[PDB]
Amino acid sequence: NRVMLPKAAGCGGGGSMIQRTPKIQVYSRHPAENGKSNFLNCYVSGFHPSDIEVDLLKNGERIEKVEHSDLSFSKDWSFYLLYYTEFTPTEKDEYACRVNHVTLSQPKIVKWDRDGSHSMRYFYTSVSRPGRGEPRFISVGYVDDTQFVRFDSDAASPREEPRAPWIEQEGPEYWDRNTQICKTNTQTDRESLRNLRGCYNQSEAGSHTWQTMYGCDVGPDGRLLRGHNQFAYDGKDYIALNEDLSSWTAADTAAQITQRKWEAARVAEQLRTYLEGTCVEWLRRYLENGKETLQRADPPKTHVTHHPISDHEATLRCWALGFYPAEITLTWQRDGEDQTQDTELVETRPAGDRTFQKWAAVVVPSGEEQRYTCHVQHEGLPKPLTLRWE
Ligand SMILES: [Cl-]
Repeated sequence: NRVMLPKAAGCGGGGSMIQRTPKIQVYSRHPAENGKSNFLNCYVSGFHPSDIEVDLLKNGERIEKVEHSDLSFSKDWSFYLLYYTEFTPTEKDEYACRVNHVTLSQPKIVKWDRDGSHSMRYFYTSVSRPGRGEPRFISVGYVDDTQFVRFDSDAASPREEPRAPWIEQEGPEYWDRNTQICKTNTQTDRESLRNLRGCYNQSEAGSHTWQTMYGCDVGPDGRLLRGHNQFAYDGKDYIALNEDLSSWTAADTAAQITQRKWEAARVAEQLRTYLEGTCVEWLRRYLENGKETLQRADPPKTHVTHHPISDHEATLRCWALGFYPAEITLTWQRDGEDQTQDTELVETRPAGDRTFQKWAAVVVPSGEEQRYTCHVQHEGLPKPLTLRWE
């Protein structure tokens, strides 16, 4: 259940804008077997700003009826989206993903090369679109790595919408209240965007991004472990509530003006009341109503593959599949010693069925594959797994 958020203050500097080009992964939900129905995924992550174009291709032809996830972002404020389609692969039918973004000068194509504690978070993204109407407002709510609501200001009838089966039982006063909070926050974000543009002497002709996150973490007993509330402008920290839930950290002079305004208005006190009360209380409720899924950890299915590169070298890839929640640690060791330097780690990616996937790769002198073991830490495993190349 949401909280009404404060407005950034109107007012030095000209600002600064972070741009991040998308990381792209194309993969199937399950290990692909010709003739068996499956899902083809294109996961784009780590990008900023949020406008992006993603197509799935089948033998170079764009696939129609591709669906995608609701816009959300990671702790560094960068965005991620999953695009996916049901399909049946063959041995020569070809699939790929084509991505365009402001950071690219031509569309980028990557082919399908088949070779305890809990948290609640709400994420908000507002993006102005000068000359093209009001800002786009999208907000999603998560319990751990399970999305349970979305609000999109561009929907035909913008409303808080259920996205997990255990939230559907909430009554109409719940949907009414949270829809109202979203609609109000839409307008608050519009004012924040206006005030921020003024603070940095920025033109009304340019697009800017205002992101908000808040939420709470609880232990196994249900007590509040900590609360969060952070804001970002154009992809960088702007102001954040400190862990004491009583003071702010402001990134620059303009944010200090917001800090002084929110101190005078006792915003931190209102957020503390929410985080210690409503937030933890509803999270505890959701965990009980969704216990069959939210409180079941799925351990990873793991295996190691061998990929020869040269005579004197080869790549070992350690795979983890079908795990929930997304938090996982994969580490390669040589004679038990972590190979921090030479390991390649991809971003953890959704399979599309609530579970997640990840791999870790290390380059090895051929003939010495046996001195290397992969080391998997996950909440669903009583203690770490170790695997060797067999
Ligand atoms: Cl993250």
